[PDB]
Amino acid sequence: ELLKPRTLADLIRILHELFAGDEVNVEEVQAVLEAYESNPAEWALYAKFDQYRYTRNLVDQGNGKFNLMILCWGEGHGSSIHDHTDSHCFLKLLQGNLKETLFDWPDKKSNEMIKKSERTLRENQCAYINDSIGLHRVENVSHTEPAVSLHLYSPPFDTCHAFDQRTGHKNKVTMTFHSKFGIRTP
Ligand SMILES: [Fe+2]
Repeated sequence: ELLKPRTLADLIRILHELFAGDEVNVEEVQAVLEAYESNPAEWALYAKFDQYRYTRNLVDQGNGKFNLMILCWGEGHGSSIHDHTDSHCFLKLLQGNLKETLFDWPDKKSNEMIKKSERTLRENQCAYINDSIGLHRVENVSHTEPAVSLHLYSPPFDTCHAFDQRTGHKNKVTMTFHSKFGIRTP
């Protein structure tokens, strides 16, 4: 039974239930994430920005099966084109807007990676990606408004690949946490 999360803490409790088993009901998790109405006071602790790039701020370590984190995107900050390491990845906007550009997996041949589509993710929307859907780049294209997003990955992963848009060639990247549970982790 899926109920509206009343608060971020409540959402987290609900996620622990949704991931209590071995499989993941993506549409249910997405619906639950979308249903949480972003309340800045509840996540201010995790919203630690860096002037130069987006930050990843661990919120909950999950139950072995998932991780929940907050990403903070300064004006003009964006990601590489990347995959998600065989994990489910949910992205819910808590503040601002993000542009998501989708790309197909490249062929072995070196070639320009051309976008298959793009969309604007708006406050409170929850998007979902996995490797079967494709690769993506996520960017805050705003000149004036920072963005904050809530990301859920299952299983947890701490590496992915970044892709060279000009060639499709990939390089492994180890992902780091800017903070964990509200504590800066240099
Ligand atoms: Fe991503």
